[PDB]
Amino acid sequence: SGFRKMAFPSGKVEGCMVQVTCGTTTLNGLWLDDVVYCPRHVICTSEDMLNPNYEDLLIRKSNHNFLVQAGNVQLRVIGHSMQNCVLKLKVDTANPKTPKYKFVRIQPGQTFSVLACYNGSPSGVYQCAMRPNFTIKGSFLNGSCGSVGFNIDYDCVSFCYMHHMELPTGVHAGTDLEGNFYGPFVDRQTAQAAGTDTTITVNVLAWLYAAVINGDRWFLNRFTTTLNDFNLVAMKYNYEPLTQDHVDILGPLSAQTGIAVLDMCASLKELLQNGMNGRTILGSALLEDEFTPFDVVRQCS
Amino acid sequence: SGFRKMAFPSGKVEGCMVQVTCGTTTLNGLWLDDVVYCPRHVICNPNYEDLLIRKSNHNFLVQAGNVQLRVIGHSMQNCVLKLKVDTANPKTPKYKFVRIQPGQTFSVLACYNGSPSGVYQCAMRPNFTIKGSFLNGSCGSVGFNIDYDCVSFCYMHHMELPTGVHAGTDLEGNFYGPFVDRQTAQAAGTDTTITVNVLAWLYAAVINGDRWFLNRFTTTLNDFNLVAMKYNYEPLTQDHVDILGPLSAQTGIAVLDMCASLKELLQNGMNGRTILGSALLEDEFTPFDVVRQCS
Ligand SMILES: COc1ccncc1C(=O)N1CCN(c2ccc(Cl)c(Cl)c2)[C@H](C(=O)NCc2cccs2)C1
Ligand SMILES: COc1ccncc1C(=O)N1CCN(c2ccc(Cl)c(Cl)c2)[C@H](C(=O)NCc2cccs2)C1
Repeated sequence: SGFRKMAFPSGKVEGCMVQVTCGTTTLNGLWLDDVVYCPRHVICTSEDMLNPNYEDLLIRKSNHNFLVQAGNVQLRVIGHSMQNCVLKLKVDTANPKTPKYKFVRIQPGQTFSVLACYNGSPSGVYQCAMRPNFTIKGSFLNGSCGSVGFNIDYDCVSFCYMHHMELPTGVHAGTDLEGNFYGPFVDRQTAQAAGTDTTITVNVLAWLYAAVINGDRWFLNRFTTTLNDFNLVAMKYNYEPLTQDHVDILGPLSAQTGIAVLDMCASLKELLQNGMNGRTILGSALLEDEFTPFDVVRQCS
Repeated sequence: SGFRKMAFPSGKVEGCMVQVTCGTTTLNGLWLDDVVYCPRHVICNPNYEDLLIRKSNHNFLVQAGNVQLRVIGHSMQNCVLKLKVDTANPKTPKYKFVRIQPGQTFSVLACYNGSPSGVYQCAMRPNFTIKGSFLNGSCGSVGFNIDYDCVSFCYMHHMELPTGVHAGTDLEGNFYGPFVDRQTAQAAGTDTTITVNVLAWLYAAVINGDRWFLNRFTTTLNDFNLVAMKYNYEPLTQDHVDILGPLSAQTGIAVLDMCASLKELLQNGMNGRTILGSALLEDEFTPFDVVRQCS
């Protein structure tokens, strides 16, 4: 029993975090093979934040403009390049702690564990989802950039996020490991801000099935719905439209509990219209949406 | 900005987890030096002295991944088993064996077949249980804290209670709470909410932009304690007030002034608004954890 926001063990990734300095700016890098990855806004300056021209900035730069330290061991840079908004630093030594890894680009709604570092040392790990508006509600302080979020299937780490910036609203944003931003965000000084978000519908359902497994049923009602009847209501409460692809994905929880997707959809519809009447679900007074169906099966039975 | 249920990096502890088989029972062990620690209910109206006397070193199969470890001795300390092995753990960190107090948090690395599954954050509830997440074969899983380089082990998972909360020992084998590793009626005793952690959580909201609950009122320490009991809260002491000072100085909100914000919420609710993405008060954040995670 029990249901927690659970993150993956961070050990595999701890051995990859190093300190990257360019001039007076420091942030974190990710040491994978003989290459170190970090956000390109490290090569910025005061004078340039408003519209930096990143090709020039890097052309005026030598491998010696980058100080990489892996713990106490200083690393020697032997090349420098930029892929979109990520910098690629070749070092003289490949990391023997390089785990089996992948570079995945996730979809809005998927989740990942985040190992936040400052000065290349880990502080902690926690669980996030990529919002529909491509932000994440993380916990980041000055100099956490280069920190990565990630997932693990057995022995293989799939990297899916790199921390780049904090917005006026206090949520965060970044790139995949190719340098492509999640969302309409750009590493320079503009007025960009977060656009109105929705609730991830399949995730609440994924969370509702988790509640049943753990004894939470007061919200179960005897009714069923159509997908459209359900979809009508969900829009009206700023929920994401639900698809048959989501329904198919939700099946395995359906078979285990014996509750039809649409039949559990009739309960979620009732909750949106009558509230929780004070009651909690899974120790929570809100409808959570940062759990994917996979995460529940992962944590549950 | 932002405030998350944040756990310690698990790497230092991942290097200590092994798979322990005793007859037909498997669970996790914690490999430290040439010694492995695990719950003694692995050897199962019992008699653990008798049972262990009837047990030989080969009755325990310890495997660190594929590296099987050879047991060369076995002893029992309270409710934890100590198996001396032929090999010390080279990934043995600088560590401690501590025992926490009700209210104190710790990170939980849940393991199955000696492999870690995930990491999350816990509080020791007043009734010495923990609201964790454990499935079959997670026993032996550990909780802990970390101060820079030293692992402070403070919990070992043993059992799950009828209510779906959990219970275990310190690393000396003493159970947290009135729980015992045998088939009895033990169950969770009425639980109370940890006020200083709620208050510490309120300072976190200000730091992170949630401020609507700040009011012009104040209370006495006693006045507040009176009301808090009436809502099944723990009494607050001057030590808790002292404990909260550094967050008070940081935010510029008096402890006793923040008690007036919390006093309002207990009797009037959040009237629907959220605090730190939560429609309830959160009491599993300590003053330290906030400082550790915040500016
Ligand atoms: C208190 O600092 C933080 C809090 C939470 N998460 C991260 C940080 C953090 O490390 N930060 C330091 C680097 N900086 C930066 C600088 C240049 C670029 Cl080009 C970019 Cl993209 C990011 C973060 C930023 O957004 N700065 C303001 C912006 C600049 C450009 C777009 S917005 C702030
Ligand atoms: C689904 O299984 C779990 C779910 C969540 N957390 C843990 C487990 C888990 O691994 N479990 C397997 C071992 N077992 C056990 C057996 C003997 C002893 Cl003597 C003790 Cl102490 C514990 C756990 C138990 O409580 N079993 C019932 C009890 C026996 C004695 C007191 S209560 C259940």
